[PDB]
Amino acid sequence: GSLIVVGTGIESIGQMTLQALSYIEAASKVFYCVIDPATEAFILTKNKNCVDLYQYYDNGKSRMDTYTQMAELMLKEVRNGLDVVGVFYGHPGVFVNPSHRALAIARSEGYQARMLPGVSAEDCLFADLCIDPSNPGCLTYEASDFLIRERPVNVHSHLILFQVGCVGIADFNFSGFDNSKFTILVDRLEQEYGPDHTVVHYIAAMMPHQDPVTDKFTIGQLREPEIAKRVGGVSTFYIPPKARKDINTDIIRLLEFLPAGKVPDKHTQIYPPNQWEPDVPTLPPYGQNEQAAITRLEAHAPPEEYQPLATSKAMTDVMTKLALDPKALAEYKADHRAFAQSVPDLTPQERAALELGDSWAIRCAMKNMPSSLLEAAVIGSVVSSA
Amino acid sequence: GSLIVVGTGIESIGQMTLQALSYIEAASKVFYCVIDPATEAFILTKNKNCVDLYQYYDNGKSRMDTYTQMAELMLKEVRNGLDVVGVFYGHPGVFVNPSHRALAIARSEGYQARMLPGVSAEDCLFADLCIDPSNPGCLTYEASDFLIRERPVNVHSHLILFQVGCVGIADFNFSGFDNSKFTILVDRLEQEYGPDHTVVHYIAAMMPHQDPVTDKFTIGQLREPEIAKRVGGVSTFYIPPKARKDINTDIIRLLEFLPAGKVPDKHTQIYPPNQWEPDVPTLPPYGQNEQAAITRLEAHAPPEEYQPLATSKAMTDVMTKLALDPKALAEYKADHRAFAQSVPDLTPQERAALELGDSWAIRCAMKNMPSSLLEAAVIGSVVSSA
Ligand SMILES: Nc1ncnc2c1ncn2[C@@H]1O[C@H](CSCC[C@H](N)C(=O)O)[C@@H](O)[C@H]1O
Ligand SMILES: Nc1ncnc2c1ncn2[C@@H]1O[C@H](CSCC[C@H](N)C(=O)O)[C@@H](O)[C@H]1O
Ligand SMILES: [Zn+2]
Ligand SMILES: [Zn+2]
Repeated sequence: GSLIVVGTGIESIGQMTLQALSYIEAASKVFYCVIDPATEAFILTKNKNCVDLYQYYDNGKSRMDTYTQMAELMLKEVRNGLDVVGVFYGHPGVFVNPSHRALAIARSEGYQARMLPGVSAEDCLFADLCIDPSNPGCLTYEASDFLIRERPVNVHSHLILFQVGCVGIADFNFSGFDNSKFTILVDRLEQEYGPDHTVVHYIAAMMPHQDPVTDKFTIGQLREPEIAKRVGGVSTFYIPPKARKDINTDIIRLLEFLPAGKVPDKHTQIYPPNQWEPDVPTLPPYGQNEQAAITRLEAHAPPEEYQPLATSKAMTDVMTKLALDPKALAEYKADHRAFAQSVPDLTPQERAALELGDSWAIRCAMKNMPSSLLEAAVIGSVVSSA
Repeated sequence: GSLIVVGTGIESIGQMTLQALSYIEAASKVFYCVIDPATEAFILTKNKNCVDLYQYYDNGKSRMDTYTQMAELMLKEVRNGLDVVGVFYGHPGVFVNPSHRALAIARSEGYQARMLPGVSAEDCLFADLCIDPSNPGCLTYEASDFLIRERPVNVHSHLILFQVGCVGIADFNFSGFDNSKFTILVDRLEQEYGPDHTVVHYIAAMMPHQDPVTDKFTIGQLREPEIAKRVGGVSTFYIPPKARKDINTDIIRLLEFLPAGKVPDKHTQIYPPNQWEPDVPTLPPYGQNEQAAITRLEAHAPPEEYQPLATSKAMTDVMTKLALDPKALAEYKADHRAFAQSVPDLTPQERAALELGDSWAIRCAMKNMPSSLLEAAVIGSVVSSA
């Protein structure tokens, strides 16, 4: 037996990866927890043997018990010698208890266990809010865990909080959560950021035609019942930096990031600014260096050492096959020589490269195939803090 | 004109989302920065008009200049009235300057600008290391920015560092980076975590048959030239928690997470443990509560209020179409009535639901279609700290 756990992303159907889909298709048995009905419907057309894990939540039932069951249902089948696929919406290991639970148990018992990544709600937040986690660093917490364990804030970096809709709730209810302890989360955020600092209420669109909720509030507004009512089981908070941290220009020098003895402006960031953030000194989009780079584009030719793609249909076909056909990949991994020998239309260099399996060899083969004469010459909580 | 920016994920071809692929296909013009040759080859079969952005890096050329150019090339075409698709490997907004740069400029100039999320190397790290960012919180930094701005560590939460392969390098070289300031990063990590704490050197597999590098070291080992040589342009560091933070059992009480006047054990975590972490008191996989939940599965029936999927082929088809056909989605968004009227085989409830467009209506329609008589009765650095 074996367990593969895959994701579906957040927005229905379209945010599923190609490999997630091919593993769902190849499974003996599929267990899924998805919250968009069209994704569910899609999944059912792809495998004849699926079980909805959502039926294992209940009113007044500890989510922890639900997660134990979701994990055991998959493990039963793995122990029976089946190739099971677990499917969880988003990324299946981001704020999901039973995926990790089932995988760690499977691994302990000596079964093949693999998780494939997906697009998380945080990934969606980056995209819909056009923020880059690198500028100026990103800290992500579960909201109750943030409270429970008094986890430190970082006011100079992005803050993302999941499960703001179920603060201190160990439970479930089909009617939704009664987020009565929400006020405690606001207290903490006010203590850390002040009632006037920005909080974005974020809900990624689940249907392709839907708009994201990207509502800019102040933390103090979260105390108003009309505002607070809208934060539910699919709500995430984004808290922008309160201030930026100075560049340490002496560390700049030590790293020799810039020419010797030079200094950047300590207070200024790179274009673009973060829309959701209070004003920060930011470089203009088209200063001297940018104009120089743009005027230089006219003179541009590809550098000597740049090597363009130079492959064939047959090579492109086999690589595509290895990515999209789990069976063919398992065959290739079991025996590189036999598999490579069977591939149609491969050049002897392509063949040998595939035979070797080395990343260097394959990359070289795909850049060295001559093409011209010249060249040849909504309640989906799947984790709990408790 | 318009700009859509999409990702390809990390592992070749298979980690591309369905929507990324459909937007690449529909584009007038495609600009791409991908580092796996098979993904490049795949992309070229999907659109007839592509430009490789990789040719805009050069030896001794400031990456910032490269990013200015990558962004301007896309913006030129947007200004010409084209529907441009920018493609960046991974998630196109995670540690990527020019995507954000081009989008913010496009938006300022009044063009339609959208980023679609993808699978990041961090998403891959979660999956390959089976860690959950929620336990016990996740902090992500760019490595040079971590140094430059003396960003605080959090020894009780996960730490992820990108671009460990190019510390204090503003530059590029086709032969790879000369990571001479790497030692400065080690100094900081030793200062914060001690020479004996774990660091995982992580490289997600780029080819479907490749294994990830998931090498467990101590921070002190990073000083050895034989170890340090292997950290390159696609290297990420994972630093597990040094210790766990106590539950504050008085905050537990305030949130009424558990029955009144009850207490959990302050020092104990939920199963499973984190493989990469030093020993932590962890609950066993099958204690009393888990066995209770499992024996209870035998008695299990779906709760009264659980509503199984109950839709039709025609509805599933149209929802699938809206997810996978950008043109059909644009048509639907332009006019809900006319589009819904045109859809084959829709039930009048399905029709009206599609006409309304409301998430509630569509979800209700997909759970209320009766099916029985009873029921009817390698150098890819795309960001810089500078
Ligand atoms: N459409 C959506 N928009 C914003 N956040 C969402 C969301 N769906 C789920 N979430 C976040 O995820 C939490 C449930 S945990 C499930 C997360 C999912 N595995 C993922 O990859 O993101 C919610 O409480 C919320 O914080
Ligand atoms: N195969 C791989 N494995 C691990 N980390 C990787 C990787 N490819 C890229 N990275 C990380 O990404 C950095 C370049 S920034 C590009 C990141 C990409 N947009 C993404 O979504 O992840 C590298 O320095 C490294 O830290
Ligand atoms: Zn200044
Ligand atoms: Zn104890």
